[PDB]
Amino acid sequence: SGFRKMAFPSGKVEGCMVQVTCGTTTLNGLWLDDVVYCPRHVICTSEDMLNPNYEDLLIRKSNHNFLVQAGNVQLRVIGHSMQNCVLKLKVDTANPKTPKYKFVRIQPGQTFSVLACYNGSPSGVYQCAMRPNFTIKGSFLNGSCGSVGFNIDYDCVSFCYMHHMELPTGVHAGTDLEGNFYGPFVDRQTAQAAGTDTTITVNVLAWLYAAVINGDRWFLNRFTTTLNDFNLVAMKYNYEPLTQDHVDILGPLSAQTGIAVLDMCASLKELLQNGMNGRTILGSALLEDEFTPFDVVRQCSGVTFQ
Amino acid sequence: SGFRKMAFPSGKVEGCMVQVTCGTTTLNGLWLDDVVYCPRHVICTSEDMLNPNYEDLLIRKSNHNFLVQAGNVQLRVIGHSMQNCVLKLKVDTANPKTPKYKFVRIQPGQTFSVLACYNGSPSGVYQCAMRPNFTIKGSFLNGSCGSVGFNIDYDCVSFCYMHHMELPTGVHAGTDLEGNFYGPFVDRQTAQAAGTDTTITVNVLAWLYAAVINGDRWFLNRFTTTLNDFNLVAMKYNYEPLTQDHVDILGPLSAQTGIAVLDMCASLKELLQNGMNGRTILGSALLEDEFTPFDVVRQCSGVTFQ
Ligand SMILES: *[C@@](O)(c1nc(-c2ccccc2)cs1)[C@H](C[C@@H]1CCNC1=O)NC(=O)[C@@H]1Cc2ccccc2CN1C(=O)[C@@H](NC(=O)C(F)(F)F)C(C)(C)C
Ligand SMILES: *[C@@](O)(c1nc(-c2ccccc2)cs1)[C@H](C[C@@H]1CCNC1=O)NC(=O)[C@@H]1Cc2ccccc2CN1C(=O)[C@@H](NC(=O)C(F)(F)F)C(C)(C)C
Repeated sequence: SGFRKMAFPSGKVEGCMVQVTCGTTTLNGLWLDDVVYCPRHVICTSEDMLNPNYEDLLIRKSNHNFLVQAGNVQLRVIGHSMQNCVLKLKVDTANPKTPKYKFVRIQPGQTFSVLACYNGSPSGVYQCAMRPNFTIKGSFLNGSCGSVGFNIDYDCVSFCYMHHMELPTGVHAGTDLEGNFYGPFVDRQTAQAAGTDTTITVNVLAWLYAAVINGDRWFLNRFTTTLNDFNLVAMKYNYEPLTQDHVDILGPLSAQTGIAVLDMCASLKELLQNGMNGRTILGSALLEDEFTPFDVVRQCSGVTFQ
Repeated sequence: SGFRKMAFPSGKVEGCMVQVTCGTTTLNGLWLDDVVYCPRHVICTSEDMLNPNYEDLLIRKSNHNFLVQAGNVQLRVIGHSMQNCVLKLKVDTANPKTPKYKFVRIQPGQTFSVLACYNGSPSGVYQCAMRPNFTIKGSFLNGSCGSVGFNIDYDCVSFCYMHHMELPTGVHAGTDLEGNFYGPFVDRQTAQAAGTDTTITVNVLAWLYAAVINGDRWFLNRFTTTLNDFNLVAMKYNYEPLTQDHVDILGPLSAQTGIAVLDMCASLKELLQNGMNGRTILGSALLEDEFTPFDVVRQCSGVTFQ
């Protein structure tokens, strides 16, 4: 029993974190085999924020202008290249702690664990979601750039995020591990801001299923809804449209609980229209949207990782 | 910016988790140097739940009745002893991944990270608090016994919890790493239940300070209170008494924000009497009590671990 915002065990990622310095600028890098991946703005100074020409800044650098430190060991850089908004630094030593890994680009609504790091050293781990507006509500300070987000499947670390920017509302923007930003964001100091965000409907439904699995039914009702009528209500409350693909993805949770997906949609419709009336669900007074259907199955079934 | 329920990086603990089997019973153990620590009920069957005599059950076992598996390597047990509610199994191999560590017994209101494990394999990590009633609101299923809770300081893992039991309300009971239960709980199937719980006042105040550090002041007011008058209100709302020691512990957060502790108490008094009026604090519609003053300083200052 119980239901927590649970992150993946972080050890496999901790063994990959290093510190990268170019001049007076320092941030984190990810060391896999003989390559260190880091944000390309490591080559910027405070004077290179408004419109850096990264190609022109980088051509002026040599391999020896990059210092990479793994724990208390210096790794010599023997090559470098820029890919989108990341820099790949070839080093003289393959990381002996490299896990089985992949790079993946996630869709909005998917969750991942963040290992927040400073100066190449891990500080903490937490779970979060790619918002529909392609920001993440992270917890990051100066020097966290290059911290990564990931999921683990069996024994394989799937890296999905590398941290770059904080936006004016205090939320965060970053890239996949190939250096492509999520959303419209750029690595320059422009007036860019988070767009309007929405609530991740399929995830709210997954979490209502979690609540039923854990023994709570107070919020259910005797009604059903059509998918189209539900989405008319969802739109009014700034919820993402629920697609037939989402309904299919909720199939396993529906089967385990005996509550049809559209019946759970009718429960959610009533919670949106009426509120919770002083009650809580899984310890929250708000409808939680940072658990995916897979996250619920994983945590209610005790899945482990090799 | 941002503020998340952040756990410690778990790698140092992952390297210590093993599987212990006695007969058909399996659970997790913690392997440090040449000793494996696990719950003593590994020696119980389903028929030994109502009132096991652990001394009589254990004297009937030999070292070879215990199977310890680290990954896919068997560790031979060469001695055993019972200490309180834990069993210490001496094994033929010292764990080469043993971190710097301590055992500590925590006070109610202190937080820690849990590495939930099944069959010796880590599944996830989350943060939680020792409640005033000496339960934890964990997320644990059959087979999670022997999972541990911990804090990290510099390079030292301080283990503070080992999981044993689930109570009827779905909360959890366990021991320190010397095998002494927190609270009045026992490792037998009796009618024991969680006592009435209270909210951890000093932690709510710490989290209001976190909210101010991150740029939100909506809930402040122009009033102050005496400590005694605040505690009269706290008692009515089922909050723990605030002591002068707690006021002292909040000193650093008070100094950083310029808000006197008793002024923050007057803010909290008004939030208890009036509610939030549809507003949120750090993304929550409830007053959060599972961050300590140290947790706030750690997360707002970017402390890392060696
Ligand atoms: C990340 O740790 C690091 N950034 C640097 C850096 C910054 C400027 C020049 C050279 C090197 C070294 S470490 C940091 C994390 C961020 C700070 C506060 N919380 C965070 O999550 N990232 C930045 O400071 C980025 C990097 C960057 C690249 C190119 C141009 C400008 C910047 C500044 N920056 C920002 O996040 C700024 N945000 C914006 O400009 C935005 F809103 F996105 F448009 C700001 C205003 C410094 C937070
Ligand atoms: C823990 O993973 C494991 N328990 C065993 C075990 C159980 C009985 C006999 C032999 C071995 C192997 S692994 C498990 C975790 C717990 C289950 C559900 N969620 C959880 O967190 N712990 C138990 O099942 C404990 C162990 C125990 C020891 C001695 C006597 C009885 C038990 C049963 N037990 C309980 O937690 C029970 N709870 C109570 O009896 C209580 F409410 F505390 F009084 C129950 C009813 C099985 C959950």
